[PDB]
Amino acid sequence: TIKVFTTVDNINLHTQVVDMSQQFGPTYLDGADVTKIKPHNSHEGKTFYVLPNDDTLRVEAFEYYHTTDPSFLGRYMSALNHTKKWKYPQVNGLTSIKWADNNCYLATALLTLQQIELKFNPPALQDAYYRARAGEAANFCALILAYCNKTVGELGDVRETMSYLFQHANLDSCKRVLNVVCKTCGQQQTTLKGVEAVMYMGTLSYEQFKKGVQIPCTCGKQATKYLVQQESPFVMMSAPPAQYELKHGTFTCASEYTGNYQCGHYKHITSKETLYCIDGALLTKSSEYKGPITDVFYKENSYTTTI
Amino acid sequence: VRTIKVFTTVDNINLHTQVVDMSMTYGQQFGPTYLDGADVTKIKPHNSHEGKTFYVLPNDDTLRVEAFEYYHTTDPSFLGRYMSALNHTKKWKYPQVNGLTSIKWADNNCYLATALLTLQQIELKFNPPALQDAYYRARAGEAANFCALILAYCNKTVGELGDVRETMSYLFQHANLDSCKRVLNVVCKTCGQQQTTLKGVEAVMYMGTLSYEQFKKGVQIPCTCGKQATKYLVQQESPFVMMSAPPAQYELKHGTFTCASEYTGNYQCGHYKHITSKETLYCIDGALLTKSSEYKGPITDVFYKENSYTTTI
Ligand SMILES: [Zn+2]
Ligand SMILES: [Zn+2]
Repeated sequence: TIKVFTTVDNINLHTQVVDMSQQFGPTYLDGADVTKIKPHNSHEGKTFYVLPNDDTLRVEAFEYYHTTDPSFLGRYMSALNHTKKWKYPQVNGLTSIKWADNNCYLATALLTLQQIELKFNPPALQDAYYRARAGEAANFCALILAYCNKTVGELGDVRETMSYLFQHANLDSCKRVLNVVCKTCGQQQTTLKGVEAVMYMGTLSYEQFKKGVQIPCTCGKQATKYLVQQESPFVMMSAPPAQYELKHGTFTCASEYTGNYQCGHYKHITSKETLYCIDGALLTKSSEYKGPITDVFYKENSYTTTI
Repeated sequence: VRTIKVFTTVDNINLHTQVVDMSMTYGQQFGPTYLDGADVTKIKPHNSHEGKTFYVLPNDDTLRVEAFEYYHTTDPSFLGRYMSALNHTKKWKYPQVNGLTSIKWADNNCYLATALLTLQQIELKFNPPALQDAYYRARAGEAANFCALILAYCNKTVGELGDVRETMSYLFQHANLDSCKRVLNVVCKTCGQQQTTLKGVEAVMYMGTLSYEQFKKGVQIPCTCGKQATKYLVQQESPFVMMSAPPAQYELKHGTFTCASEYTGNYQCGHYKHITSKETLYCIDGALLTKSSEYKGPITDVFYKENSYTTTI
């Protein structure tokens, strides 16, 4: 006989004596598949992830991961088997990722996540972000890939990754109020709540968003849309990549993207004592920056416009 | 102690007789239950339900097996979104506009309408039996379950603002485009020359330009040299190709393309329309049909039909 632990969370462990001769469901050990394995007595006392196969386990996995998808732990453990072999360099006080399996977009998001103020809802994300800040970001990246339905090696979007993670963050109290003025359609005001309130695609400049941007109305003409009010701990401004000048102290972080929609390399720029650009494990300093930026992140508390 | 005998299913192909007590709801006995799209999970069985077929989420091995054989998914929340959307899409109207099945406007269904019209003009063979069944009934004028499946496959709900390119992107993964091939060549005068071969869904989709002709001549793309490089189409093997770009003004010429997605607005909120090249250029906006000899407007997807192409450069 062998006495081992089964879990879905790795926080609530079920004592479950296993016989020497699967027999508990598809199971894993430290990220590795143990479906084929008969218990070695090297496993006495070890904990094994078991894909939920009961009501008690299934409600445990939901209170931790906030999802009922049975495929979640399978894609998580499969990503975790790769992410736990990644290197997480300490760059400029932040936890990064050394390049591997086209993880450039995942590293840029991870550096951004450590610089804006988010409160995650699922315990799995709360636990792993603090593990990531402690220097071991393997659980966090594996969960991010699982939540965005992506596999290791696959290419992704920084903006689209943040969008997925914002769905699992308590941004319910964040509010945005917009006014669009078309000259032949009038003046109309819109209120956005939740994730839609902190995300915009169309311009990188938070100042021009405040002063009003030109957008197509349904009349076909150019209409002016401007920010009336913003209640948020941050705002993410995005636009298709194009040359852009980042000025020190006027933003939090930024995503630089060289390439096109089919293939490109992400980089991360952050504003500290000067401009730091973090590639993977590489760091370059600069007082001025100008390059192809596609995301800029700003700090915010509460804003009301003058127009 | 009254009972009635109903039938449960996840595909309406395999039907499992179930005696259920009228003392308790369908939820306490099956989990989430649906009758013709209506959520009856907290309703206790009437006498009017006997003999009828209900939909429920997978709770057993064969219940999970049947759901995957049909929909090619094991997420039990799929049918919860599938039938909840069919509860709306069955009350939409599906008129025949210019020989195609369209959708009258409702709950921001323009992106589905434009997608639906596009699916009927390109050659698509779907993998999940649910899609191939609903797609044939969609061409017949009953797209209620085809669009319900599309929204569930795209993780989108009725009333949600949508994107046509994303929609086709999701449906393309559920289609057999295995035999589709694309070969591209990139040259930067500082990085050098390199060739790549893409298969399947990535072989029929490109984001960057609307002109299939320009793709063949070559488009200017950034290399991480810092310099601009030229990427051009070396070889294409597909029944169609979908070219996409951020919305901009564009001239559509009769007979040079199959169909096109018109988007007026911005990323946050805009309006889709469908342009199709027939004997002249027709615009389809839900149930509304207009036409013009030439066309200029904001276009974001252009579909071309293809056989096989090999370049001369
Ligand atoms: Zn207007
Ligand atoms: Zn180059």
